[PDB]
Amino acid sequence: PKTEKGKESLNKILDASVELIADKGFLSTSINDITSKAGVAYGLFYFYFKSKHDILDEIIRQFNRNMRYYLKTYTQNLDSRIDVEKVGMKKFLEWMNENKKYYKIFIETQVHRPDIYKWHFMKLAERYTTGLSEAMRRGEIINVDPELLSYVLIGIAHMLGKRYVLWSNSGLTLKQQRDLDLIIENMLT
Amino acid sequence: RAPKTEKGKESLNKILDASVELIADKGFLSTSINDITSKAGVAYGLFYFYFKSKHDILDEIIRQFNRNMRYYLKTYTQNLDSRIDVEKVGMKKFLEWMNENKKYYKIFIETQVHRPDIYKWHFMKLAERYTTGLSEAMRRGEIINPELLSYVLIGIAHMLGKRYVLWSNSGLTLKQQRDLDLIIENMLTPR
Amino acid sequence: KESLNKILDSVELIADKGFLSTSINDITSKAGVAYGLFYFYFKSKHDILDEIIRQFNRNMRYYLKTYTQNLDSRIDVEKVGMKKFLEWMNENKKYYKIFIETQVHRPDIYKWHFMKLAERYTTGLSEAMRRGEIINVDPELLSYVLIGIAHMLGKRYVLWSNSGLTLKQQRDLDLIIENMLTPR
Amino acid sequence: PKTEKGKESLNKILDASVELIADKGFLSTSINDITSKAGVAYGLFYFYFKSKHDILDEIIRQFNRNMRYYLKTYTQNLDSRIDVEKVGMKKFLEWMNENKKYYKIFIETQVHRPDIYKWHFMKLAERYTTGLSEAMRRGEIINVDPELLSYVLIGIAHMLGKRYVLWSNSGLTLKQQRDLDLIIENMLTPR
Amino acid sequence: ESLNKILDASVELIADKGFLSTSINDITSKAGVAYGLFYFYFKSKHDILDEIIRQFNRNMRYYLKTIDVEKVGMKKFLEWMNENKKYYKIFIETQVHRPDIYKWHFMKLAERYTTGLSEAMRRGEIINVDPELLSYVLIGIAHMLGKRYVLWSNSGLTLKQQRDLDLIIENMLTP
Amino acid sequence: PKTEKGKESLNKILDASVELIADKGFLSTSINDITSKAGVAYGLFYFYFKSKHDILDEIIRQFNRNMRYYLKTYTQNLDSRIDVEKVGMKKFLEWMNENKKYYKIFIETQVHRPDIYKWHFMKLAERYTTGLSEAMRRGEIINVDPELLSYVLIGIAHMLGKRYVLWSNSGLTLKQQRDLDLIIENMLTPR
DNA sequence: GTCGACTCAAAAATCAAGTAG
DNA sequence: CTACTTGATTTTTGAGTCGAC
DNA sequence: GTCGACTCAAAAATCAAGTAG
DNA sequence: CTACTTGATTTTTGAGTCGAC
Repeated sequence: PKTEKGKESLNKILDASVELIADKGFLSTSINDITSKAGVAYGLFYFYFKSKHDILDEIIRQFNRNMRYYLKTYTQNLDSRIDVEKVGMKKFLEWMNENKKYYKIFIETQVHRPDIYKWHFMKLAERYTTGLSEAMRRGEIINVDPELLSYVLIGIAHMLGKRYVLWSNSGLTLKQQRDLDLIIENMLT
Repeated sequence: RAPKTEKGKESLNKILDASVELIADKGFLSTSINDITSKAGVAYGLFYFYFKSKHDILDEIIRQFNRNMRYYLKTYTQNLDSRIDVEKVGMKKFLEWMNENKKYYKIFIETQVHRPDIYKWHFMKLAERYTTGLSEAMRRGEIINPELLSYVLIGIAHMLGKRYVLWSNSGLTLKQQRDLDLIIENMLTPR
Repeated sequence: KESLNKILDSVELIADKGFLSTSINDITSKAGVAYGLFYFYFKSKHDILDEIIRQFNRNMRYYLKTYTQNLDSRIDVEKVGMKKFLEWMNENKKYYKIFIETQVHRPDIYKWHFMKLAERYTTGLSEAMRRGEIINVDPELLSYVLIGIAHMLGKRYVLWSNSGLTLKQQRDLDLIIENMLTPR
Repeated sequence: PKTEKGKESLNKILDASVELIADKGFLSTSINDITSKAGVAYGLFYFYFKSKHDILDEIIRQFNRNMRYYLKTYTQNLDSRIDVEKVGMKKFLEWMNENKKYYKIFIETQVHRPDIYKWHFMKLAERYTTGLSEAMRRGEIINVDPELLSYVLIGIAHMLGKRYVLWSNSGLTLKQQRDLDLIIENMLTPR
Repeated sequence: ESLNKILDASVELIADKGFLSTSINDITSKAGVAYGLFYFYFKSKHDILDEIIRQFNRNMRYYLKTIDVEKVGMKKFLEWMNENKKYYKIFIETQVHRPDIYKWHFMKLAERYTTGLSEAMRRGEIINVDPELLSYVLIGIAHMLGKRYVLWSNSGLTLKQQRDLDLIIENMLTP
Repeated sequence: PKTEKGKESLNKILDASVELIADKGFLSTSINDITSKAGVAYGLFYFYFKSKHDILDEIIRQFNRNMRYYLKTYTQNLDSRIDVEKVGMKKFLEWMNENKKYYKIFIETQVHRPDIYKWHFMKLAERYTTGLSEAMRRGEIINVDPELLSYVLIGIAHMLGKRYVLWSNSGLTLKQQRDLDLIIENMLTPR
């Protein structure tokens, strides 16, 4: 990972892996299938990665960092948490629609590496707990358990991403977009 | 698919029950039609007399589980003091039901992979029978503004069962139990 | 070669529940082998009997002829031969139980076993008879008499009851073989 | 069996079964094959019989009775056990050719109804033992385990019945009949 | 079937890409067979080339068992080369990999040419020159025209250039 | 290159590369092998050259220019195209007897850089085609296709260059030298 | 017989860290 | 009333096949 | 060579719906 | 400042191996 070319090649393999696993799955994807996509040598996969299941771990970790950083970009504004959660919900549906064909990796994760599947949620919840408890003491949001509410807010985003993002190409209507914002505002008094 | 004689209904159930325990224990792949029919104590071919494909057993396993969860939740909600108290124990007893049906979640994981259409159906039928319950509750003025509200409440139950019932294997504390009802109260009463 | 041997070990199943009640699923499951792998090694369910009875004929004729190979009087050959048969058949209870299944499922093999066994018997019997060792009778008829006695006591005292023959009973049988074959 | 018409029709089904099972085999014969030959309704078989296997149990119980009676007929005259056995053996092989059908079915039994197969030899040996043992006390035949001798004689009859009655329509030549008469004489006559 | 499935994919890939630019991974995937299945049949990657070359030498000997002769036999060689495209391309690769086979092939092609050439010189059919040289002139002409008009281009020669080639053969052989 | 001191080290690499690639082949030749032969630092090779494969491109560029100029010396000052080919052929073979190592690397090119290999024959044909078309109308050489006759002349040169130069080293005898000229003369005589 | 993951000795390409002119 | 009779409907049965890894 | 879903050609059981005695 | 130099260091290569069905 030291050299600029070194970190480039690692990203050639990783971006090749996400396309194949999202199309044919983990089982069907061979190391040859990956390196041939990346246009690199066969043994180069084993230079950057320990084994085949280790690519999924690194795929999930990037499909967490790249999401959380994207959401933190649109939530650097107003000190009020209700405003943070108002944008953080709609922009999550915007990002999931961009990475629509990339949810099939999670299905393949719950099968082959289910431990790193639990990790994505627990790490997302960890940054939704410490960041939520800040606004809690500030009396902006409800004084309850911070960890408990994190899963409630994630669970809503998860289910919406299933129905309006994955199970429908149409998405959300303007009236429903407004309706959603009040639901967030209501359970934060 | 073919329910005429009570013996046919008996044999279909011998198959369906064996499938439920086997898929839960070792998954859809590791379970063979021989495993299903041997445990059921019926002819190998008999599985095909009632089920077109091996995949079609997941369809009827989900249907039976969905209907039995819908009845379990319909039982504890028909008496309650308006919609605000309906979602109060509707969520509460779902987390109790999920610990009773802890072993049989392995099936629902497989569903998302092998038969994702009946996985999609599970939520869409539950949402269709939730929307009717919310449309006439807004008509009374008990709860705030339709279909979107159904999925939101589903996702709360879905994720809490995933974490506090499945992963933690302990449950919810008395403190956290009370905290839940407040989220329900604040989300339905216009504050 | 282990996979074919895993399949063949079939013997346990057919001897206990019988050829009919034994399925390919039963055989392949017990063997811890794929259903289809049975058909890679065997043409049909019936072909397994042929291969089992192939081993059964080999195991027997080799063991049974080891003790009769040197004795003086043919009466002593039969007295011992009978004892060594009932002894072998207790050691190979499974293989015989499968051989019994043949009379319905592969009758041509069953009929052949007895006929080929009669040929080995008649050969030696006709010989000693002409010498004056054995009663002068039809060598083929007497051959089936001793084959019948062996098969019946094998059924009753080995298969139908795991016990066997008592030392007292063994002497009684030895007397029966002697009395019958010794010319007056 | 309450009516005389009932007993009449049962025999129609029974006789066709004997004729068919003997000819084509137990597996090859269907209930339709029996009822059509019998010239009766398909379902009528089930009015008199529990299952296809249950008809074997009745065919063998008649086979045991009819053979035991025929053999009692000729063995009653002689009051010399060696002569009783000499005749009984010939008379058995005679009855065998006369009842090839019934005996051919008895062979199938060892695989389809092994319980009644074992039963026949056991019932036959029990009646044989008490007869031989009494004749041993009279000092007519050798003093050996009577049960053992019962099976020795039974096994001879059975095997000769296979080779010289089933496997070949020929039978025993006068030389072979005389030779067999000697084998039984030499074997039972004490020295 | 598996061993033959390999060779078909193996020949088609080594022809287009070349021995080095073709990996066992490329071969097995084109053949629709497991990676390890290659090593079950062939003990080495060098060994599969030996067999393709051994197969090519069989096809060459079969053709070699058959003034105007050098005119038609020239066009018949290029017609054979177009039908054996993939196999000749693998033979060109031998020059670097196993140079002994490349040298021997041309040397044996010279022997058969020379003996048949020296008989026509005596008869007065063709002009008196070195028989070893004249043969290599005809060999080189074939190898070059086949390299350009058959191997480097899928097109061909055309009846316009076909007649022009016979005019080249005639002029250099008839005085 | 910039300095005459720097350009001095570029030729130290090239004149060491030629000596190794022609001897033990491109594959067996390493950068550590080249740099050590040049008596320089490892990386210095990459300072003057893009990649290992690019050294082949420069060596063949020099090989192409050196031959184009050497043959020009003896053919530039001529009138008859038939005689241009006669001199051109003999001096081509004379050049390779001196430059054996340079042609050996051109053989390695077919396998490692077939792009520059196919370019050489395609550009050598372009020099011939232009020169032939001028002599076609002048009545010097025979009336055929210019591209066809270009490769024909190339093929005779290429083949002889392997057999009498690379494989034997013995070269052509004075009888063979004269016999060859007769072939080229006969070929291009418009009869 | 079939499979596809993982090893390993080579030798490329690339640096940080210097010195010449 | 019970005792037989009917055939079409229904359920049952493994062995053998098939394309896949 | 190894794997397991799936077809298939019969059958055995049923049972409503009757007729005989 | 630029042009050149140095060699350990980091990356790449794809054949051959490895168990396991």
